Amino acid sequence: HGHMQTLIFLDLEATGLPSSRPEVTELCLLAVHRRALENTSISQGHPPPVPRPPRVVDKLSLCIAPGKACSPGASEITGLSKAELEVQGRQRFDDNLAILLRAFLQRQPQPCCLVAHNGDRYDFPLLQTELARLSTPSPLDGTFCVDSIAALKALEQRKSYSLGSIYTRLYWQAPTDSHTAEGDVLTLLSICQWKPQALLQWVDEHARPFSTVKPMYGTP
Amino acid sequence: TLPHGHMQTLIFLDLEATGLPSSRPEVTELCLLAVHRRALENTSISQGHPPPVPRPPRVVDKLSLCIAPGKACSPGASEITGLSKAELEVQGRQRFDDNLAILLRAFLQRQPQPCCLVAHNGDRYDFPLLQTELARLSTPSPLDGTFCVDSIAALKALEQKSYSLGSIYTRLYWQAPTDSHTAEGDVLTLLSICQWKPQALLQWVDEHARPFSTVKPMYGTP
DNA sequence: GGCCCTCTT
DNA sequence: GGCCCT
Ligand SMILES: [Co+2]
Ligand SMILES: [Co+2]
Ligand SMILES: [Co+2]
Ligand SMILES: [Mg+2]
Ligand SMILES: [Mg+2]
Ligand SMILES: [Mg+2]
Ligand SMILES: [Mg+2]
Repeated sequence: HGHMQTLIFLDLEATGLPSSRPEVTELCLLAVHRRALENTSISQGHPPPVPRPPRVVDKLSLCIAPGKACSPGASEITGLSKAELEVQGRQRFDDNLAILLRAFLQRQPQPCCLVAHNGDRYDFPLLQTELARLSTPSPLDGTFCVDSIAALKALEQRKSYSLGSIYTRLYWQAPTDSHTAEGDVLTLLSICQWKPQALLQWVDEHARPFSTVKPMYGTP
Repeated sequence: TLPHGHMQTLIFLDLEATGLPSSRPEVTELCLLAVHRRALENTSISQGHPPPVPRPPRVVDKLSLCIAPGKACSPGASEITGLSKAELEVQGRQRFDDNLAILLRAFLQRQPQPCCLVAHNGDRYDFPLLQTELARLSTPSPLDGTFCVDSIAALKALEQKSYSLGSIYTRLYWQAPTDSHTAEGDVLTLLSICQWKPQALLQWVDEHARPFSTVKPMYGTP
């Protein structure tokens, strides 16, 4: 349990929204030691400048071929499609991907905590569903997770708690590369660099094992 | 298809208590106002800006009880509710006890089933508190088989801003509520807010009603 | 799809 | 009724 040593910012892109029984099309992890986060110094400004990511970070970004077509809306905003992913030789969500995730997580200082925007309702349940289809034991065993919407709400102290709304509320600039996995992870990181010590305290208190996350859907 | 069928009775509920959740509060007052769904189906459409406060239905069952808590009220609680443990006892009020459970069961039992409790911030206060108080008793729960919904969630859906009871009431009707922080007063205020868009409320309630047995107690007890 | 709706005394 | 995720 806490204190959490590493925060792993997570974002998934997929074929659609949960009622559609979606499948992952892109995945990004950005791992940062809690020290790098608290070391961030939001410079003077009105609006405050967007902080640079810490120098020392681990990053993984992967495109994934789904077993079903993206919804038109999902394709439009992500810039991905099943057809393009296939011709670019992307592989399905498979055992080897699970091995990659575990190895990546395992070289992070422990314990780790996944951080995703609306994670409790989307990213974590969806990820649980994808992993459940595999033969590998869950690569996220021992890993914790929190939802940054819950975090940001509690840290205050609004019309919207969407990723973009929060970012703009803080920095009054548009996020870049929205609805791309890496783009959204970097945006989330910038938000979480605003008041890192308060965030880390909240994370330490509210982090729960990823293994407690119920799958989005069950594929009986 | 509706998850639990039509809710035939809406039971507007409010509690007064010794304090707020972190204090392990105990109930000091309880009011139930039971209304057949038809009384809501029969409520007039709210027209005008502002509309008048809806007329309460003629046919209603009401229960309002003052209850001696097991601990003193916080000074803040006493100030706003006008109740204190000592004075409730001077007035000979009984504790939240087996008798009360039997009373509540009988009251609910002559309502058409199923019943759905409606309380403002009920999901985070009234329902968990009531669950805790009933859990203390050896008597079986009189609320098994009943459903519940939070009217904050309801009014947010219906309004499509503060969502305190008084704020909503004032926003809809341009009037100050009366007898705030009394159980019966707040129940009548709640009734009025829920009568604003009565057909839409009923549909939302039917869609979001959840079994009371799924409500987690506010706090644990020896 | 599931839960949240920051108020409650 | 819509968040909020795609
Ligand atoms: Co679409
Ligand atoms: Co009937
Ligand atoms: Co209506
Ligand atoms: Mg996302
Ligand atoms: Mg994204
Ligand atoms: Mg109340
Ligand atoms: Mg009250």
